[PDB]
Amino acid sequence: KKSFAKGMGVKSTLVSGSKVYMTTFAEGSDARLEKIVEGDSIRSVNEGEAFSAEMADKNAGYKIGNAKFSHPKGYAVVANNPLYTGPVQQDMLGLKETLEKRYFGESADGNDNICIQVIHNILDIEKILAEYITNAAYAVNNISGLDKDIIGFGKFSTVYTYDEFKDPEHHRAAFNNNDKLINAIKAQYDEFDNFLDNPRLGYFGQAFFSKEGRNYIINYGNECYDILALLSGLAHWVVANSRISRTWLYNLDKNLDNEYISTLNYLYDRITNELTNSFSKNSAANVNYIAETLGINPAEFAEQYFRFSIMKEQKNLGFNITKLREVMLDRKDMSEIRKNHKVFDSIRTKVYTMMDFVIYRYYIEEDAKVAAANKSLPDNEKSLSEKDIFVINLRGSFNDDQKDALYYDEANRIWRKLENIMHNIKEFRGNKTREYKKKDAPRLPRILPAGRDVSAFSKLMYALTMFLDGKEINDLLTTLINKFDNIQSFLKVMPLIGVNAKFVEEYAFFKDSAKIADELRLIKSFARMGEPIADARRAMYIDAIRILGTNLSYDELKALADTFSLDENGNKLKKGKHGMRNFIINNVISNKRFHYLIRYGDPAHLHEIAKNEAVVKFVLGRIADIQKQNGKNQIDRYYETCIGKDKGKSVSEKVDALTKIITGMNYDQFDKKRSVIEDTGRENAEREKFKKIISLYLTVIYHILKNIVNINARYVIGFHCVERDAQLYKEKGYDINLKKLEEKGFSSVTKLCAGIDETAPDKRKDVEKEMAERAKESIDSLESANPKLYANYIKYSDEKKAEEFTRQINREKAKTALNAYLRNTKWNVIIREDLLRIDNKTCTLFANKAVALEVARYVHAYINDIAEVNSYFQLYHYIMQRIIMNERYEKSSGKVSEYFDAVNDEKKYNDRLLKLLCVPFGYCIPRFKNLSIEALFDRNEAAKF
RNA sequence: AACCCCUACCAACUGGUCGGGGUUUGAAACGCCAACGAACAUCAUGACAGC
Ligand SMILES: [Mg+2]
Repeated sequence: KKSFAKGMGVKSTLVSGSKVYMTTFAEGSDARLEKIVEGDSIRSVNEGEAFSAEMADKNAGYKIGNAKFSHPKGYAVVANNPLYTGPVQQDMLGLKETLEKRYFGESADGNDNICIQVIHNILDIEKILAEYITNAAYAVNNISGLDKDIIGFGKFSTVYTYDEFKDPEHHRAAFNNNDKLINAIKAQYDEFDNFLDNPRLGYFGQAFFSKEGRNYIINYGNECYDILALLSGLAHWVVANSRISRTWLYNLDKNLDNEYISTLNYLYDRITNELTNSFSKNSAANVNYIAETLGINPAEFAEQYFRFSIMKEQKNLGFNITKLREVMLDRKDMSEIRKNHKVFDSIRTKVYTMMDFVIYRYYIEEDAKVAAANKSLPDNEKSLSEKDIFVINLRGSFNDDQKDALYYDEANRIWRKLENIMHNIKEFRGNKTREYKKKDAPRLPRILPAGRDVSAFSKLMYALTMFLDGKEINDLLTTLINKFDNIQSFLKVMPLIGVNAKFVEEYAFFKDSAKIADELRLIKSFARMGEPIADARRAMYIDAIRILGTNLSYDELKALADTFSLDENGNKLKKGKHGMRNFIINNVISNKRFHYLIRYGDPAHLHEIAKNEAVVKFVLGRIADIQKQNGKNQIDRYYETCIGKDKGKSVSEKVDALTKIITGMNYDQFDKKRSVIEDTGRENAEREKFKKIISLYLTVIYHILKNIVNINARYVIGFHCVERDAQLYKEKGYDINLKKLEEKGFSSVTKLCAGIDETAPDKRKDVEKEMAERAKESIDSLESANPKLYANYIKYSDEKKAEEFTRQINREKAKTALNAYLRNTKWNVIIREDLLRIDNKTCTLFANKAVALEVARYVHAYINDIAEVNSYFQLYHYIMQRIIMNERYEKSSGKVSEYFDAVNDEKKYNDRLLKLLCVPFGYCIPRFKNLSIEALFDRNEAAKF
C-alpha cells in the first residue's frame, strides 16, 4: 500500500538544527525544497505549491493537501513532526554516531537525520555485493575441478604482478624473503596452469576467450591471471574486518597496478568497438523499413535509433513503452499478431522493436518541440509536454487499478495519431527482409565512451558480470543504480538545508555518484550482449549427453562423443555431415539454462533430481497456477507440442502425462532416431517434438535449482549482516570479542544487546537479587509515575498482584537492553529463553554451509527421502538439516538431539530447530522473524498465507 | 501482512478499535528500472552450415 503523502507530492522531511525542511519530487531522482518550518510557522520557498501543508492539532504533525489528488475516502493525511518527541530520532540499532564518525570525520555533529540515510544506502550496496560475489566465486570453484579451490582467502591476493607470480625466486624482495610464503606461491602457479588447460574453461567465453575470425582464441595468460586475481580480491574485500581493507573497492587507482587497468580497458573497448563498427551493416533493415513507414531520410533519425537500440535510452524515461504497446496490441485491428503463429513467430521481435521506436520517437519529438517553443514566452506562462503530464499523473496514482487505467487511456489517446504507422508495420514479412538490407545505414560519429573515460569501479563490475547470468546481473545492477541515484540526490540536497558535512578522504569515491549511475546503465545494456560459450569440445558433449541420462562408463562415453565428429576410419566428417553434433549444440549446449545448471551443479546429479515425480509435479503445478499469458494456456501449449493433439483432458491429466515424459528421460531415444534427426526439413514433426521435450526438461531443472540458490543467498546476506554489526558494536566501545565470534554460535551480538547477563552460574546471585530490588521500587513509585494505572492497580486481587511482580522483573530486565528492538519486553523474554537452549557447534555449521553453498550440492542425496514438497522453503531446510545431522548426530545432546529425531521420524524439517539456528539474528527482530517463519519469508507468496 | 512512531477513546502498559506516518526497519520510499515467471520479445527475420 503506497502512502498517500507520497502521492500528494511529499518526498522527504529532514531536520537540520531546530528547523524542519520538507522536500518534493523534481525530475527523476532529483529533489526540490518546498517548505521551511520554524516553531509554529510554515513558509513556502517557491511561488507555486506542490502541496499545501498546515499545522495540525497539538503541533503533532502537518496536514497535507493537494488540489488534484485527494484522499479517496476523505480522511486527513498528516505527516509526522520529528521534533514532537524531542531531539532527532536515532537509529534502531543505536549506531548513528559511530557510522557518522566513520564516514564523515568530525564534520558531522549529530543535529540532523540526513547523513545516516546515505550511510544506509552505502550499506545496501555492500549487502548486495556480498550476496553476489559469493555466487560468482562458487561458480568458478565448481567449474575448476574437485577439491581445487582456486578462489577464496589467501590465494591470488591481487598484490603480486604476473611476473612476480610466475618466477618468485627472481622477485623475492616482494615476498619479504620468506621461504614459507614463496613455496605457497609456486603451488598456486601449478594450480593456475592446470586450471588454464581445463577443457571446460570455455564456459566462461567472455572472461577468457576472444573471437578473432570464425573461431575463439584463449587470451594471454596475463589477462586470465588478472581477471582471477580481481575476483579473488573482491572475495577478500567482502570478508575484510591485510593489504585488502574495507576501503579497497573505493580506492582502485592507488591499489591496482597498471596491468589490471589495462585488462579492464581491453575488455571494455572490446565490447564497445564491435557495437560501434557493426551498426551500419546490422541496423539496415529496421532503419530502412521505418524510414519507408514514416516517410523520411534515414539520416534524420539514425542517431536516435542508435540510442534507442544499443544504448537503450527509452528506460530512463519515466514510464514503460511496453505496456502501451501491449494495450495497443489488445485491439481487434491488431489481434492477429498474437493469434497467427505461422506468420509472426519469426518477426514478432522485429515488429515489437519497430512499434516501440515509433512510440518513443513520438514522445521525444513532442517534448523537443514544446521545449523549443518555451524559449520566447515569459518565464511564468509555460506549457508542459505530454511526458511531463503523464509522469505527473502516474506519480499521484494511489494504487495499481488506477495506474493501469492511465496506461489504457493514454494508449487509446495516442493511437489516433499513429494508426497508419502501426498498420504499415503489421504488413511486414520475413521474405522481404533481404530487400531492406541492400543499402546500409548511415555512418555515425562515435557515441559510446572509451575505456579510459569510465571509472575502474564500473569496469570491475562489468568484469564481475562475466561470471553470472541474466537475472542476477539485472538485480545487482538495478539495485546499484537506485542506491547511487539516492546518494547523489541527498548530496545535492545537503548544502541547501545548512549541513556542511563532507566525505573523509578514504570515502571520497562517493562524491561522484552521478556518473557511476550512468556508467552502470550502459553496462546493464552491454552485459547481455555476446556469446557465452566460446567453442564446443568433447567435454561439453559428454556433459550434454550426461544430463539427459546414460548408464555408460567413461571410455564408452568418449567413444560415443567421438562418433559425433569422426567417421568409421579416423578422419573428420565432411561439411554438412554434422547432424547429430549440431542438434546437441543448438538444443542443449547453447541453452542459457543449461549454462546455469553447469555453472551451479553436476550434470549427473541433475538427472537424479529429475527422476523424482513429486518435485516435477510441484513445478508443473506452479507453472499451471500463474494468473495474469495464463498458466493454463502454457500447460496446453506443452501438451500440444510435446504429446500431440487430444481433447477432453483436464489440467491434472496433462500434468501427469508431462510428468511421465520428464521422469523417464534418456539419451538412447535420440541415438536410435539419429536417422530422423539428421533429416532437416519443415515436415519432420518428430524433430520438433524432441526439441520441445528437451527445452521443457531443462526449464524444470533450472527452476528447481534457481529457487534453492536464491534462499541460500538470503541466508548469506543475514550472516554478513551479523558480522558487520559485531564489528560496529566493538568499535562503539562495548565488550564483544571478535576472535571468539565463531566458536560461539555467532550469538555474541544477541547476548550483548539482550542486556544483563544471567547465564553465568557465578553471578546469578546478584542479577536475580538486583532485578528483585528494582522491581519493588517501581511498584511503590507507581501512583506518581502513572496515576491512571494506579487507580486500577489497587482494585486488583491479592493473587493477581503476585503475577504482576513476576512480570515486573521481565520489564526491569528489558530496560537494560542496548537496542530499540530488544527494549520491548515481548521480544526480550523470547530471545533470552532461546539463548539458554542453543548449541554453539550446530549454529557454526549452519553459518559455514550457507556461505559455501553446499545445499545445492546435496539436493539429489535427500530428495527421495522427503515426504512432501509443498514449497521451496520447506524443501530447503530439510536438505540443510540432513547435512548437519550427518556430521553431528552422535555427539548431540539436549533438545537438539530430540529435534534431530523428529526429522528422521516425520521426514520434514523442524520449526523449533530453525529458531535456535536463527538466534544470531535475534538482535534485529524483522530479520529474525522473516528468516524463521515461512509466512513472512517470501514477499510474493502472501496470498497463500 | 511483520517491525517502529503519532492524534483521539479505552487498557499491566508483553494488549486492542477508527485512521495516518516511516529512504533514518526487514531482499522492501515514489515514478522508473527489475524479480517471482513459464516457448519470452535481440546489436543481427527464420531454418541450414560453422566449433
Ligand atoms: Mg534501508
